[PDB]
Amino acid sequence: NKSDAAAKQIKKLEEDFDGRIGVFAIDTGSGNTFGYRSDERFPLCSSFKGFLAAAVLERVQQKKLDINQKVKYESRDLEYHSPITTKYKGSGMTLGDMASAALQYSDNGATNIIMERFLGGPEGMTKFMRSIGDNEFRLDRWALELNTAIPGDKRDTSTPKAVANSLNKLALGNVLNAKVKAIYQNWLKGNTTGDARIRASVPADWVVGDKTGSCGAYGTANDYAVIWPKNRAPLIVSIYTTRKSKDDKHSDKTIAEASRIAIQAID
Ligand SMILES: *C(=O)[C@H]([C@@H](C)O)[C@H]1C[C@@H](SCC/N=C/N)C(C(=O)O)=N1
Repeated sequence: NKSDAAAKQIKKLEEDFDGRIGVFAIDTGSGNTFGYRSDERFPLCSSFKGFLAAAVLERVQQKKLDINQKVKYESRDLEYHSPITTKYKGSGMTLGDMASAALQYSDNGATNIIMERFLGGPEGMTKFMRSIGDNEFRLDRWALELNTAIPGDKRDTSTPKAVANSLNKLALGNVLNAKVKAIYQNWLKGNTTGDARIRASVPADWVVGDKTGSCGAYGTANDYAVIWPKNRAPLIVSIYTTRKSKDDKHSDKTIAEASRIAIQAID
C-alpha cells in the first residue's frame, strides 16, 4: 500500500516536470526497498565519479597505488569544470586529493587523469563495476564528452537499482576494508555539489554522503546517497532523471521531492 501510493506520487511528479524519474531506495536495516523505473536506463553524467573514487581506493588497498603519491600534469590542457585541478596544476596533487576532487567537486581533469593513468580508461572503469557484481553500469566515453545524454543512447548509462546496489556494496559492504572504506565514506560525506538534492530531503541531523550528475542537456540530472539517520540503520537513495527536449533544464526540486517520497516508502 505504502509502496503503491508512493509510486503514484512519483508518477504524478514526472508528469509535472515533463520527463522520466527513476528511483531505488534501500533500508539496510529492514531490507525494505522501493523502486520506480529502477531497471530503466538513465545517463550517468558525472555520477560515475563516485564509483571512480572507490576504484582508486581499491587499487590503494592492494598496494598498487600510494594515496600520497604525487600526480604531475603541468602541460595538460585541462578539461572544462576542473575547479580543483586548475588551481594546483603548477605543483601537482596527491592521488588521494585528486580522487577526492573528482568526487567532491566533480573535477573533470581529476577524473580523466585518473582514468588514463590508473584505471584503464572507461572500459577499466566498467570492468571495476562488473567486478563487484554490477551488470548494468557501462562507461563508454571519457568525462565531459560522455554528457550528451541523447535520448536512446545507451552509452554511459546505468539503472537506479544498480547504482544503489553498487553504492551499498562500496560504502557499506566489504569491497573495501575498514580503513579505506572509512576514507571512501568521508569523501562521500564531504561532497559539495548536492545541497539542493537528496540532502535537502532529510532532517539536518542526518549525515549524508552523495555524488550528483548534471549532463547539462535533456534536463538530465541525478543524485545518489548513503544516509546515516540518527537512531536508525543506514539508507541508500538513487535518483535519476531525463527530460524530453535538448534545452529542458534539470530540476533539483524534483530530485529533492523524489527523494522525500522514496524515503517515506521504505520508512
Ligand atoms: C557532470 O555531471 C558534470 C559535467 C560537466 O561533467 C559536472 C558539472 C557539475 S554541474 C554543478 C551543479 N550546477 C552548478 N551550477 C556536476 C555535478 O553537478 O555533479 N558534474
